[PDB]
Amino acid sequence: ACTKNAIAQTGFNKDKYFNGDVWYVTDYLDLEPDDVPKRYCAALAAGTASGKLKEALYHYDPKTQDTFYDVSELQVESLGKYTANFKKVDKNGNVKVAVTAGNYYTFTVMYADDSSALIHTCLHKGNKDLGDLYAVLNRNKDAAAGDKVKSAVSAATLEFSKFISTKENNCAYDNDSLKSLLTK
Ligand code: HEM
Ligand SMILES: O=N[O-]
Ligand SMILES: O=N[O-]
Repeated sequence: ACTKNAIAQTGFNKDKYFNGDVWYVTDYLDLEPDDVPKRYCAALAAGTASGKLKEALYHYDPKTQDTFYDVSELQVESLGKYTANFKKVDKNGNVKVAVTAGNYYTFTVMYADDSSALIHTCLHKGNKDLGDLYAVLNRNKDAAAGDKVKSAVSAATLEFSKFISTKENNCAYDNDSLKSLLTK
């Protein structure tokens, strides 16, 4: 179960973050890791489409090859804090699992600038028991975390050395699909 009420960035710039571009997860901190963790790569695009805030997600396990995409409409709870109902889709946006009430994540942008961000998410999926996940994002997929986002990790009272890097996974990403999914 999740335990954190993450605080959104003061002065969060929604239009800059939700600009239609891709964010790559470069490091993450799962507060309830499995006995045996599945080391996934992940990326998202976040944008507005025809007036609706949207996110498209990509997950890829470079060992098992499990790969899935999702599209969500976000609903605003406060500045920088959203509730997202997801539908699983193929890369083209065709629906594989429809939206349903128990399947949603919260998302909070704790820090962002033009190139980097720190987010919190709490995933709810059916009768699964899932915990908090923090992620460091970058606009460039293998960028090492710079000083601004690492300071934000500290200011959240987290220890960056606890985070797991995705940078030495042989991660590959379909960034064109993520962009086009925003409309689906
Ligand atoms: C590298 C960081 C991440 C890792 C290691 C990771 C890992 C996973 C795993 C293992 C699952 C499968 C859960 C299950 O069904 O048992 C999953 C599902 C999911 N994750 Fe992540 N995740 C990451 C980042 C994210 C982010 C940043 C978001 C939100 C923006 C997110 C949203 C979701 C959603 C919505 C599902 C369910 C999708 C579906 O069933 O259609 N994940 N994640
Ligand atoms: O990756 N199985 O939807
Ligand atoms: O673990 N992905 O929310």
